[PDB]
Amino acid sequence: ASMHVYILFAHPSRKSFSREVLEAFTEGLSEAGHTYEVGDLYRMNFRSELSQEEYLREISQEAGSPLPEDVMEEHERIGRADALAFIYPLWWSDCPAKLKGWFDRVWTYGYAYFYRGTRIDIEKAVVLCSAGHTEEDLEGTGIAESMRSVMLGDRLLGVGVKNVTMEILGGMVPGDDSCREINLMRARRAGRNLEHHHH
Amino acid sequence: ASMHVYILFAHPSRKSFSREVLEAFTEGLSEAGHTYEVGDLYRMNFRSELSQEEYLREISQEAGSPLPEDVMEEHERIGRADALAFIYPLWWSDCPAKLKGWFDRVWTYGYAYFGTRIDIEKAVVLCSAGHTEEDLEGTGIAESMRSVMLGDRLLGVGVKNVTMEILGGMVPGDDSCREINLMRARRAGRNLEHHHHHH
Ligand SMILES: Cc1cc2nc3c(=O)[nH]c(=O)nc-3n(C[C@H](O)[C@H](O)[C@H](O)COP(=O)(O)O)c2cc1C
Ligand SMILES: Cc1cc2nc3c(=O)[nH]c(=O)nc-3n(C[C@H](O)[C@H](O)[C@H](O)COP(=O)(O)O)c2cc1C
Repeated sequence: ASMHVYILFAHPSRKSFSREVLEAFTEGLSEAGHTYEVGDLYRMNFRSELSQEEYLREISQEAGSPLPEDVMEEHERIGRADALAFIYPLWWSDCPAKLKGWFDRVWTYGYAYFYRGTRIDIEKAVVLCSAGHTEEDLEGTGIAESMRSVMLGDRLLGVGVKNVTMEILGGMVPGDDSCREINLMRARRAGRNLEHHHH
Repeated sequence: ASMHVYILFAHPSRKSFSREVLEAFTEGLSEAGHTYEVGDLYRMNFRSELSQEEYLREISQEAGSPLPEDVMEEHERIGRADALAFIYPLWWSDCPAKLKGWFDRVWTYGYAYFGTRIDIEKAVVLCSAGHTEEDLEGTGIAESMRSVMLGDRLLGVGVKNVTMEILGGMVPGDDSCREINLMRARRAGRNLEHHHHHH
């Protein structure tokens, strides 16, 4: 059955490998008959810093407290989705600040977590992260593990996403296209195969 | 010997536990004869998003290419220091987007990596968390944070020695761990000079 994905995309450039990954993933989605919408956070000029007001609201732990309009819009986008996707380059072993801020501001008390329960209704999340380092190298530095723990674990499974998968699209150092085609295939496959998961 | 510390502080609120942590840490530094400068990133209106123009510069990998004025100022502040400190609340298992963006923008090619130009004897991380350090150690999050913050972002750019204190148990409405955590923060300032040496 057709699924609808909300894809969070975090990159300042119009053209970069991350954009190609987005194109490949959506290509795979289309082949399988799935749809998507994109939260192109840089192009949206999405505010990434949790404000003093928002912080005080979060600390107050009042699930019915107001949220800013941009966060309300994000929640509406998620509400239309059966799946989430996150497409970004690995910067200093985590997401770009812009996407980190999306978690800080959008994973709100009473929505992503409350006292622990959740209101997020998402069957699957796909993380497609491109890195300069190879997957082999990222495993050795504990960085691959940190990504599974922090991104897949804490930020996704930890807020009620039912199933998660990640492709670390590694080896993407400047001026080296050797891993490009293989990584784009992995992205296409991820979109084509969205409906399938563990049980 | 007296050391100078450049302290990166990341929190939107005028009053928070992190602010008291800063106060406790600075008290210890002064007790021990050390000096410091605080970079209050929110107060500074610090731009946390790596822009398209900065991105192109970083990808080009030209050590001598121009840097934004705000980044140049950060490099001067670091240059005056013998030590760095990072004081922030744990948000979604990493630092606030504001501090993440500081790494994205300030750890530039030709400076933080290329070899390194960073000349810093010690970095201290004081991270306040809702979860206890015990629970974070148990789940793998503490290890992830060591791999990411201590490993990649600090040791990985040439910092010679690193320490992280997880000041945990700071859940809303509970002051039970407050005094002990402030004691730890103060101690970290007082004991800044402590370092391992060959037997
Ligand atoms: C600011 C910055 C930080 C980066 N940090 C890492 C890193 O921590 N680990 C890694 O493997 N690659 C790192 N890289 C390399 C990027 O992951 C790589 O350039 C990216 O995946 C390429 O995708 P893009 O063309 O969409 O930018 C970094 C690149 C930049 C510009
Ligand atoms: C947006 C947000 C995200 C948080 N994420 C985490 C987390 O991932 N793990 C954790 O142990 N505590 C988390 N907390 C609890 C904070 O770490 C806690 O509020 C903070 O340490 C208190 O210090 P402060 O008064 O300086 O903000 C989070 C709090 C907020 C507001």
